[PDB]
Amino acid sequence: KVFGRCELAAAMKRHGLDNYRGYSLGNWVCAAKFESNFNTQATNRNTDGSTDYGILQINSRWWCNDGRTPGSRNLCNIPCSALLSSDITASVNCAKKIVSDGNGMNAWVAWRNRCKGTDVQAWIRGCRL
Ligand SMILES: [Br-]
Ligand SMILES: [Br-]
Ligand SMILES: [Br-]
Ligand SMILES: [Br-]
Ligand SMILES: [Br-]
Ligand SMILES: [Br-]
Ligand code: NA
Repeated sequence: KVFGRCELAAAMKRHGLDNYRGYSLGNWVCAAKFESNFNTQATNRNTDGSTDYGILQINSRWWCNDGRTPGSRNLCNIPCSALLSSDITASVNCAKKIVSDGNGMNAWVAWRNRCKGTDVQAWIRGCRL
């Protein structure tokens, strides 16, 4: 599914991400935007062999099992394919583990480089929430 911007904000808020670990909803929408362009089926291979999955581009080195990343963990305890569902529940639950792990939203290099410190509320402006 490719979400629209306010549809995704609403989905994110419904699943408890708005102010999760202190991160206001516009930060989660901005991170989505640049990690996957709001498409639940996004995938990208990293140089190391791992792969990043879904709207928040969650990586198989630590978080999900995709059967082909040697040495990796699956600390979300889910198949990476779960992360590509039109229903974002598995992406969100795994993102709340990731942002709790120590470095907050810096675990998402696109949110540090493209969202951190910017007027992230522009990503939810206008939306009914
Ligand atoms: Br947009
Ligand atoms: Br594996
Ligand atoms: Br699995
Ligand atoms: Br959903
Ligand atoms: Br933090
Ligand atoms: Br915001
Ligand atoms: Na893994």
